[PDB]
Amino acid sequence: GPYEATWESTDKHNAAPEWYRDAKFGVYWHWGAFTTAQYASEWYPRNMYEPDSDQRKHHTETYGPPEEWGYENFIKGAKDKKGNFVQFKPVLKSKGGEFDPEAIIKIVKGSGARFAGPVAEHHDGFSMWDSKVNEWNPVNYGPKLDLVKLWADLVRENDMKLVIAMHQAYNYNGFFQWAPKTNDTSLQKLLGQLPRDEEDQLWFDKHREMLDHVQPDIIWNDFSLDSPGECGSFEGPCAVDEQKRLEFLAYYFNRGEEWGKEVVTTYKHHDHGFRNTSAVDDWERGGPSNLVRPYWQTDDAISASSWSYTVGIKYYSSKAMVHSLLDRVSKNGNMLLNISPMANGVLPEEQIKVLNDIGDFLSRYGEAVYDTRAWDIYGEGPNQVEGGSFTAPLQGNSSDIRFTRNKEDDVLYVTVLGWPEDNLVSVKNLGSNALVDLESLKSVELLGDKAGDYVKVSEWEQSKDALDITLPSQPAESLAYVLKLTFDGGIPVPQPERGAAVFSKADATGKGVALALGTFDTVFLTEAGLKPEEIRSIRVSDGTKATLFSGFRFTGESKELSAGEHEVEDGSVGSIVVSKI
Ligand SMILES: *[C@@H]1O[C@H](CO)[C@@H](O[C@@H]2O[C@H](CO)[C@@H](O[C@@H]3O[C@H](CO[C@H]4O[C@H](CO)[C@@H](O)[C@H](O)[C@@H]4O)[C@@H](O)[C@H](O[C@H]4O[C@H](CO)[C@@H](O)[C@H](O)[C@@H]4O[C@H]4O[C@H](CO)[C@@H](O)[C@H](O)[C@@H]4O[C@H]4O[C@H](CO)[C@@H](O)[C@H](O)[C@@H]4O)[C@@H]3O)[C@H](O)[C@H]2NC(C)=O)[C@H](O)[C@H]1NC(C)=O
Ligand SMILES: *[C@@H]1O[C@H](CO)[C@@H](O[C@@H]2O[C@H](CO)[C@@H](O[C@@H]3O[C@H](CO)[C@@H](O)[C@H](O[C@H]4O[C@H](CO)[C@@H](O)[C@H](O)[C@@H]4O[C@H]4O[C@H](CO)[C@@H](O)[C@H](O)[C@@H]4O[C@H]4O[C@H](CO)[C@@H](O)[C@H](O)[C@@H]4O)[C@@H]3O)[C@H](O)[C@H]2NC(C)=O)[C@H](O)[C@H]1NC(C)=O
Ligand SMILES: *[C@@H]1O[C@H](CO)[C@@H](O)[C@H](O)[C@H]1NC(C)=O
Ligand SMILES: *[C@@H]1O[C@H](CO)[C@@H](O)[C@H](O)[C@H]1NC(C)=O
Ligand code: NA
Repeated sequence: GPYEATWESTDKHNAAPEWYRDAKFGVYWHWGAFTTAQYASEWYPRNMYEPDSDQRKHHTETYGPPEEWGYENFIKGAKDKKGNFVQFKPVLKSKGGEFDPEAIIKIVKGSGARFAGPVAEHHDGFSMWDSKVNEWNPVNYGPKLDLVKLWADLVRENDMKLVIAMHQAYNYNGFFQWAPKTNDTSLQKLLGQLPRDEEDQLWFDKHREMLDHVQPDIIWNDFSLDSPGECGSFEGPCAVDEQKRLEFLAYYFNRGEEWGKEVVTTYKHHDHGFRNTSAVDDWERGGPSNLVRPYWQTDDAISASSWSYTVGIKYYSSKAMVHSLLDRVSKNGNMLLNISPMANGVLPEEQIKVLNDIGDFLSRYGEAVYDTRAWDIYGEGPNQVEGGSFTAPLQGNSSDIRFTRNKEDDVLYVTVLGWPEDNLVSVKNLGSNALVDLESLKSVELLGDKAGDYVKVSEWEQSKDALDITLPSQPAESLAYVLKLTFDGGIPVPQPERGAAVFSKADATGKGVALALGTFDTVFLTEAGLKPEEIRSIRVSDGTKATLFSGFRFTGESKELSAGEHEVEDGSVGSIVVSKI
């Protein structure tokens, strides 16, 4: 194929194709031999060995000292301290068991997911397809099933794109640091104890074999691709050999071409292992606090605990999952939601309810979500994501709105995260302070009880503070409500309270992009719809300054502009920093 194992060659791959930007919502599942103990988290295989840990205590009391009853026993099977046989060994419903993958995929489809799939290999060294390069797999041991193939075939049968999650870098970069050393070369492969060159080759060989086996539309990667300092006390680079990363990218992108498919690979945002030229950044739980470009995604989980099922696990609400999805989508990302089947393969009813409720929202209000794109301002209101460390998912109310818009850029969806008791929705960024002319606002409609229903909104006034919209009779109850605002000739460009707006014509008219406080490089401005060479004017808000750079990313000649309107020379700007005075 055309791709070579170099950064320059693989940079040319289109990171986020249109189908992926259209998709918005997907589902995957942390289910595997790491679930067998149903204790603590999916990191149980690592922590069962940790000195003085609660997981080691539990393991020692339940199974045996981890030096005698090692993690491999969950895969190969062994009796616990009370004499019960323990093994990851799901039994198909068609064979009289409880594992019903077909039912689970129907539930996932019903949730409105447009991409779905398994964790194919976590950190624990267990490849869940029929693997020749890794004997530690569920065809050789346990259920005698190619779980990844089973899932993939069902995902395709149900008209969803296939995502496969792979976490096999941390396996040999410290996950198993507390496991006993072994001279058994098979056990070394499970526990990441092979020579590092062999481990680096195996990282690639696992990817290669898996992706040829099931032809994934998305390959999702966890950390330790190149994330120095992130592997705790283990002495090592917290990384995969650079050559092997490049060989993976070229191999996958070449197979995509061969298959006639636009494929995607993701990596953790903070990780340096891939580049945002050809791979999609995957943000930490909660996502970014702001609207980020280029297109990105984030993972989340129903569980209020672990990513893998544990006894006593608690869950978040349907409302929080839906409001979180809206928030991510408004900020120019997708949300990949993790679910957590029990070790026997059963999906708990609380999780099914959440998925049903998300699907009930998306089947009704999908117009405001699927196939849309971010506006230049993601939303308004008091309830926000802080970013950084996660605590609990976003839950908004009638005070909060999130924006999305259509591809034609003449329809703005205003989604309010609760029913206003005062029957009023006030959109600040469409008020007069926002310097917005509403002459072109042709209609305002409330989306109704079923998709394709619209209830006309008759009364609205534009104040200084906001477009003040009076709502009609409340439709059937839902977790959020959607207003559809149709303009002729395009949505107006708002002036942020503190911020700026750039324009393609010299007098603050034409195509434009609103900017918050922050840093906006050539990629940002281009994706937002105005290549910076085409900027010919800028309006800087009161209390704000803008610094223009000739360079792509805040280098080169610079110029500072205070509050007001300014003309810009064609081709003079590459990037912009917008700051509070
Ligand atoms: C996708 O991946 C790519 C590749 O990894 C990512 O690209 C990286 O992006 C980084 C963030 O933009 C960028 O880093 C910036 O580089 C600037 C240029 O650096 C080079 O030139 C300077 C000058 O010769 C050298 O000193 C420097 O060593 C480099 O060689 C730096 O100037 C940037 O530093 C400033 O910003 C950071 C915040 O990011 C601050 O911590 C830092 O203190 C600097 O602060 C000033 O400028 C910023 C404007 O960015 C202001 O916000 C801030 O208030 C500071 O203001 C003072 O100075 C400015 C003049 O600079 C002045 O006008 C102002 O009034 C203040 O006095 C920063 O380090 C990487 O270079 C870039 N890497 C590559 C390979 O391209 C990309 O982000 C990824 N995309 C996404 C979406 O994640
Ligand atoms: C005090 O403050 C100062 C100033 O802030 C600190 O200095 C900074 O220190 C950084 C860390 O050393 C330094 O970054 C390094 O810069 C070099 C030169 O550009 C760069 O090569 C380094 O990148 C490698 O190493 C990091 C791990 O730190 C990896 O994440 C990265 O992938 C690179 O790994 C490659 O090189 C390694 C050898 O260095 C190999 O071991 C590794 O396998 C890998 O090799 C492959 O890739 C190569 C291409 O990347 C390829 O050629 C090769 O063949 C292989 O394929 C790292 O970024 C900053 O430059 C430095 N800043 C300044 C201004 O000096 C200092 O740390 C502070 N002190 C303390 C105590 O904190
Ligand atoms: C593993 O092999 C090495 C190399 O021969 C040897 O030094 C070590 O003692 C062996 N481990 C055990 C537990 O015997
Ligand atoms: C919505 O949330 C905000 C922020 O917590 C709060 O100020 C407001 O009173 C809430 N509205 C209702 C109706 O509870
Ligand atoms: Na690209």
